[PDB]
Amino acid sequence: TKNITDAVAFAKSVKDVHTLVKSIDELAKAIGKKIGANGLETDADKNAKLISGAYSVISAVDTKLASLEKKVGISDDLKGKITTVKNASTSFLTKAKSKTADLGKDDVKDADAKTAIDIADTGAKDKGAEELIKLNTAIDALLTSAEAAVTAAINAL
Amino acid sequence: TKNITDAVAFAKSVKDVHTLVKSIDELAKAIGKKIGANGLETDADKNAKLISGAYSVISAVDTKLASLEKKVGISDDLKGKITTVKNASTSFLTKAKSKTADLGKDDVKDADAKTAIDIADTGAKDKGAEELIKLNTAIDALLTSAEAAVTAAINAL
Repeated sequence: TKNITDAVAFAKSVKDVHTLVKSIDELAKAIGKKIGANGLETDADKNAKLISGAYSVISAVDTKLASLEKKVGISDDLKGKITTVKNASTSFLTKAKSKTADLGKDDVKDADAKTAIDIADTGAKDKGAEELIKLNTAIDALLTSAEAAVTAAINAL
Repeated sequence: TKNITDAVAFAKSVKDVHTLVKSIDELAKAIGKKIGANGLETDADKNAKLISGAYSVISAVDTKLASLEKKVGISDDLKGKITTVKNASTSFLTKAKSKTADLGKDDVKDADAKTAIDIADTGAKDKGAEELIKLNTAIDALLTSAEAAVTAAINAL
């Protein structure tokens, strides 16, 4: 019974991180948008604080992965997939910090906000978006492995 | 023995929406903060875009709950719980839109941002915060019931 409990718990933790990573796509939809009377309305630039929000969500992700890496009884293969995810979140944070002049200024234009947190935009991804793409790829893989472990434990019952 | 596969799939969806609601707490940490060379550093006001980010996330929570209501095999008891959460997310959005003059302006101050997306706010929660608190209370309940159902399926096998 402890086997299914450990698989479920691990999957819950990975699902949590996966959602937070995908949540950044919801933040990117707010770039150059203000809360209007009927929902989000176009109101360009001044995106610094929104990028700060994304930065905080990815910091939470990094902290959660730091905790996951130290979990006992985890297979070396799973531990490695977690590291690939944590390398990506660490990269995003380091890159953003290095781009403070462009991301922390009083008027961060829409295009520049996209180079940080918009993976779908057809522009440059030189202020964190490239790292965010890798983070997405990495978390998708860890979620798949975590969900497969849940199914295998459910099979053994 | 169908219960277990469909109970895992439901708890997955509730966990997704749950993490999204808690993600607002992470966005609240970025209020009056810019991305500095060593992480988030103090730089007050100009929070409009961050609140828009939080709006986008709760908008995603509302849509996912709407989809969850139309789910197959969803009993009446559970549907009532889902509806209680959606009413709360809808209320947050309505309140945010109605406060567009305070939340979509050029300089949303730290205190005004907290009245919208900070549940710990010792001030007035008059621009979305109270609605977000009730949303938090409702989603915790739905996740508790979804995670209990998961445990009942496992114990049955």
